[PDB]
Amino acid sequence: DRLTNKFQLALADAQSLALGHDNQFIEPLHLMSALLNQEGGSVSPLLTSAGINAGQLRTDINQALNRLPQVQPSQDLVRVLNLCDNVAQKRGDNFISSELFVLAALESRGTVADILKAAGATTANITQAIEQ
Repeated sequence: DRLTNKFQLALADAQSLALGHDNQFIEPLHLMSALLNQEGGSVSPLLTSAGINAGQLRTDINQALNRLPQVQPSQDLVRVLNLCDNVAQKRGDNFISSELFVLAALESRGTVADILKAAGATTANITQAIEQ
């Protein structure tokens, strides 16, 4: 799609994570976990730059993943990805990058947004990190 190759690869990993954890749906949480674990990925350094502890974030995200029902993208994920698209359009980006997911997730309510807020993420410090 309009997604960067790195973002597409993280999505594939998110699917593997959902499968490996016996979850029926790939949730924004799965995508986030994948992005946090992506060597050379943009998400971890973006968070560190925004003043958010990426290490503790993956722990809280893993805790949330551990709470999901066990038994394929969820509508939650489709929704957040749609906002990523809109955000890329508003910022004038040619493609949808991983950093936008952090911003879109923060503005999409639900568990991931709650975790990000508690971790110190705000539309302001994430947007600043993105522009930087």
